[PDB]
Amino acid sequence: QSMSLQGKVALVTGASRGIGQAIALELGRLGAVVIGTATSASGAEKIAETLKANGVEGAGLVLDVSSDESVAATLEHIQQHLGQPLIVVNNAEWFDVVNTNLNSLYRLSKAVLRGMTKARWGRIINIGSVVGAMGNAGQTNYAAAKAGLEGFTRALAREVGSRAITVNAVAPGFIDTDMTRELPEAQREALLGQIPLGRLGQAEEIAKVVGFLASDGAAYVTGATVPVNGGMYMS
Amino acid sequence: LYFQSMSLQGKVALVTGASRGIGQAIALELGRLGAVVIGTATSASGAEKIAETLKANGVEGAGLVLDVSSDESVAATLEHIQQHLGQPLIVVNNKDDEWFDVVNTNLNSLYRLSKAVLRGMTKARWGRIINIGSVVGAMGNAGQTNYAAAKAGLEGFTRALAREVGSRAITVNAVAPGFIDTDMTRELPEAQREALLGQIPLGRLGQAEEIAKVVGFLASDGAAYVTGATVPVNGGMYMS
Amino acid sequence: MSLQGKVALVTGASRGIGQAIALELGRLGAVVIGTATSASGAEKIAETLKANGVEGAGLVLDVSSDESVAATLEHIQQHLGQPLIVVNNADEWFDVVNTNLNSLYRLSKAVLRGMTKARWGRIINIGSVNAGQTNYAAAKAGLEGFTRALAREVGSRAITVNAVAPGFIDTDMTRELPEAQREALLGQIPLGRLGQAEEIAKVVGFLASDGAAYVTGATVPVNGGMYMS
Amino acid sequence: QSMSLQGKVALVTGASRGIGQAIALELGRLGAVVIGTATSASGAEKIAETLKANGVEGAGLVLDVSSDESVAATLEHIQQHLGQPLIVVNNAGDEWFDVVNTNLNSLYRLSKAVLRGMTKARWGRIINIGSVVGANAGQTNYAAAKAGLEGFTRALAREVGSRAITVNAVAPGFIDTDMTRELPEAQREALLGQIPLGRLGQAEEIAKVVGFLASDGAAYVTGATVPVNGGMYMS
Ligand SMILES: c1ccc(-n2nnc(-c3ccccc3OCc3ccco3)n2)cc1
Ligand SMILES: c1ccc(-n2nnc(-c3ccccc3OCc3ccco3)n2)cc1
Repeated sequence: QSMSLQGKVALVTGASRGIGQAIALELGRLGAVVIGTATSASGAEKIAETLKANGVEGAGLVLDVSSDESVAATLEHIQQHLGQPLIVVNNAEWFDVVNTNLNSLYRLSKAVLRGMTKARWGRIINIGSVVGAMGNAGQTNYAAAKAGLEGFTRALAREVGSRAITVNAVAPGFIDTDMTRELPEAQREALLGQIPLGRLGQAEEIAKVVGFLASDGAAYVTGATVPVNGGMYMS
Repeated sequence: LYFQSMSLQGKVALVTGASRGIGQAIALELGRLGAVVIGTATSASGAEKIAETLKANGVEGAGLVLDVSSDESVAATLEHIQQHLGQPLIVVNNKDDEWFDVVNTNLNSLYRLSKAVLRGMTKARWGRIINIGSVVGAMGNAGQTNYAAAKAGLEGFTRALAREVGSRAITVNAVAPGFIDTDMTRELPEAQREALLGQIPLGRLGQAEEIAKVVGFLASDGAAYVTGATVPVNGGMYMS
Repeated sequence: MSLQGKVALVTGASRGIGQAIALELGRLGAVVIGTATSASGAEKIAETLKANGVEGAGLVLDVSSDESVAATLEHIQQHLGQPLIVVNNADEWFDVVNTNLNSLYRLSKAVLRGMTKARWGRIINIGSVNAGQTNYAAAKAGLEGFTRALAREVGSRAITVNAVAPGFIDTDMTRELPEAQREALLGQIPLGRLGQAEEIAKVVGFLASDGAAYVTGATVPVNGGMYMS
Repeated sequence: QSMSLQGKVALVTGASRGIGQAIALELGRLGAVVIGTATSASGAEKIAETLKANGVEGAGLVLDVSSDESVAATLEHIQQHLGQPLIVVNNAGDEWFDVVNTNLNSLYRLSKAVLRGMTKARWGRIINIGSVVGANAGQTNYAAAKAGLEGFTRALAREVGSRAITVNAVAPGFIDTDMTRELPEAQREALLGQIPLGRLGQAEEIAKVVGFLASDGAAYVTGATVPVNGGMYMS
């Protein structure tokens, strides 16, 4: 009725598995034409099979977000064949890590903005990292990137707002993915002891939110980091 | 028999302060997602108006009189609601020195009501509590103080209540409106508007519906791993 | 001796953190009025002041009760003078937090008449130290917000309002918790130790100082790196 | 009583003017041996004159924080002559991304460098100074760097804490500096109408806080960003 993204071309990066794939399908299912990407050809192929499998119009694709060449090429390629994407979704020593992420977020976001600017409409949606038990160190990085995301996101939202382009972030919590499904029994129950709802979040649950923010309904929402974590907040 | 799947069909929502603007927009948006909807006001004139508006938009439900500050109103209102319609599981709560009294009163009320409706959500092992912030309400620096002060209370309160309740699959979330198209704003000087819109990255006021849509979202089953959160709806203008 | 000729009021100063604040203020030349909820307490405070050469007075005060507050201040004023450094350090989560802030309000309101005349003041609010996680965060949220609001409402009159947020502090309650739950918890504090009460005091003392006069509405976290929300 | 910084060697970057200089003197005044730096020889010479002038033992110095060579050289130079600095103070503050990215890398570079020394001594202070507010785009950057500082500062505090080294940030507000002191009379009163205390902050007022954090008293304070702004808070 009104959660229709019909006739809108979405771009989901890192969409071969878990959260990213869940975002891809959810966007399609809301009528989006959907371009999922991965770092490899094998990956990009897989994505397409999965789209066709669920009736979603679109295309798998190979993209290295760290490399300008890839980005410039990928977009150019996308534009000609499918159209210009207006819903763009970024999915993916603490210093190096965080520094690299935000530069990428930047690189890509910058690239896609020319297109959103012409159309005077856009959605950028940035996905946080999942919580993962690498100990004391795990707590440091999680918080560090989550801090970067929040800040970054809000800044970029301020810089584009005049052109009716929202920018928002989603901060997953302890999510049921391939990564989590094989962590030690201890670090699981310890961590569930910290989540008020007492379960992991399913990828779909992230997707749904992503889908929301994409919608026209959530058009006065910009610069915001929606926490999806069943109540476990870390700061 | 009716027997639905993807939206709020067969769920009884309660929206407080639903006669005007933001609250009414929430009421309709819930109805439109199939909710059976109980809007309330502080007066009979108000409660009657709400019902007219529901019928007008085909929404099943009832206008109702409720004083959130007074325990017995609350106890009575819920009791009434339960028997006739059912138990609500989606419940939606809608110059400086003032700031303490204002904020104190709100949270006590938020508490009172929330407590009341929880007995029901607990039996059903499912719920949604959704708390609406105040709108940016004056200019001045005093406006800045109160706005921030309630927005701070809401954020904190919301998150706390989410923590004491989460076991029972009941989300608690808040929505923080920005500068929203209202009576207050509709009659301001031609300067203080554009100055203020120079403050909002998106360059416009938020329509009530825009708040509603988010409310509606959080209500949905999709947004079931979202709890204790305060979603800012403000077109980019952030204040503390 | 940098708060010389300034009359400080420290609530809940018989033990641990509050007492540490009391002494630290005295030591910076403050005339110091410590309070407790009982006569036995108030007596003790005075002994301790004398013991450390600090001019001032122990006193009985129920912060929840307007009568006490109005009376206590009146009493203080006549005998010692008007306090301009005032330091608040005296299911369940809502009641708890609600009560605290109302008290913070009550008292703060009371002492402001005095600071306003003098066009100078310090209000310093001290934070508390599964369910434990909920309340800790809940009051800490209230304190931060409350503090900042009140700072906005008084600023014109050169009165700072600030908060201090203790972490895991070495006090009576903590010093005897199980050997396991200590090391587990120290594994969460980056600095690897508990905070001594004095460490809070030193900050309190700082904020009191004229140096920290452009610092208002702020909540200084004293927690050795362990941050929680 | 007695609580100063005697026998401790402090390093203040960008200490020729305003806030940085105020920090330099305040540290000296608390007995610190003090090494102020600037980007030029003219600057570095001036700093020394000012130290002598106020009886403070130490040295002016030339340092480009963006360039590894400078940093490695400067520290080496400092160490053999004066000693190893254990109080280190970083003073500094479309294009919001580049700006903030550059700052934090620098904060990183230097902080890393000086940590070898603090680690040997099992004691340290790192103190990071935020940028001053200037009165739209100003709002974006101010918030953006203030966000980076807060986050960065915390993270680094988490990574060094075991070694009894605090890391803290100070967030100046609208401060009376040469930069601010020549803005229009209108935009002054308008802005003071936004600061609860109704005045600008003097550099010294920052310094005093810096001095505090340096002290042994503020040793259980780490990862924190102390706001010095007379009540005007922005995000
Ligand atoms: C002024 C400024 C902030 C606040 N609060 N910020 N957070 C809270 C709060 C957080 C969790 C649970 C309850 C809370 O409010 C208790 C309260 C205190 C005064 C009135 O209501 N209160 C209250 C008054
Ligand atoms: C570690 C911890 C926090 C952060 N940041 N927190 N916020 C930001 C940030 C916010 C808005 C714009 C840019 C930001 O950082 C860019 C960056 C981070 C690292 C390298 O370059 N970064 C960076 C590294």
